Amino acid sequence: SLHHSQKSFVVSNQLREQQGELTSTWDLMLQTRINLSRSAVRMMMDSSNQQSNAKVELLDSARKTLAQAATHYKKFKSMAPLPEMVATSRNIDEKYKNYYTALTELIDYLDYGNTGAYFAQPTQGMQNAMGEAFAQYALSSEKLYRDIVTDNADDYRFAQ
Amino acid sequence: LFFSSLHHSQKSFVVSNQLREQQGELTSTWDLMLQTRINLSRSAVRMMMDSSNQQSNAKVELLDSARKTLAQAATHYKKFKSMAPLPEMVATSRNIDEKYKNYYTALTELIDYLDYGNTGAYFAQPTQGMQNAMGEAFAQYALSSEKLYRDIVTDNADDYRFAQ
Ligand SMILES: N[C@@H](CC(=O)O)C(=O)O
Repeated sequence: SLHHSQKSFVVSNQLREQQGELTSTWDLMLQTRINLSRSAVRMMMDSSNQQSNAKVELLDSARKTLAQAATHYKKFKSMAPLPEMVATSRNIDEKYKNYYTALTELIDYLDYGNTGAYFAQPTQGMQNAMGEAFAQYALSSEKLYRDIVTDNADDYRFAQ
Repeated sequence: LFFSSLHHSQKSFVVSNQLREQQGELTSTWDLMLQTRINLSRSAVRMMMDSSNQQSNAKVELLDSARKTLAQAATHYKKFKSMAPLPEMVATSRNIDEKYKNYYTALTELIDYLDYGNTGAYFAQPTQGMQNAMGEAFAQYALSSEKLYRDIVTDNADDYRFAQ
């Protein structure tokens, strides 16, 4: 009961910050995928094309976005989930790790000139599974957020 | 009212909630623009392949998927625009608009090039810089939004009025 307003401001700030860190992680993972495909385009070009020499710079740019993604994901993990958010957090964890590993595999395939393995990987499915996990998380987070900011949440939900 | 601790007036909740919904619809827009870029690049690389490579057969399906995701991006962006800005957000919203139209148009031109396999025109477009600019505008909008949101919820009069 005591200090309810202050606890509501801190928890609502946390839920927004957690969503923001997941947003950053998703966008950087998509950017990784983009940079990988740009590197693959250079590898498929003939040498005479000015843009073909950039294959390594482009693959390094994918490694950079992927590390940035993982940094934001770490930041997300640094904010303790609220009780009703635990399961959807753990679902993100599972799907994130799968997609992260997929992307690291794609980097390795291009680094070794294995363009066939690169195109064969079912990357889209892994992305879509993480996207679905993000959507479930967002639904849960928004239900909690609406209850907190409208004084319709019992104390147990705020880890009070 | 008391409506709630954070929003003494339920009108404050309307305003603050708008702000969040606007962010949400811009986040969606950006997501789907990036998905469009992915689908385009995955199409374009397959247009560089030999016909005999079985991986080339998806090039059209992927370009169709770009068209789908770009349409969805534009739907979200219209939703964003449908929500009246607060006056403190007008400037950053106009900045988003500038960068969004630049990148959107770029993506539509890429779809048009790939439609007949014009990989040269696709490559020559300086797409990355337009994407990067949109991403920076998005970041800036998000910073501004969050700061304003905190101002509203901690100000607590009732009080904030949408721009006309
Ligand atoms: N499998 C990779 C490369 C591709 O198929 O173009 C991806 O989906 O990003």
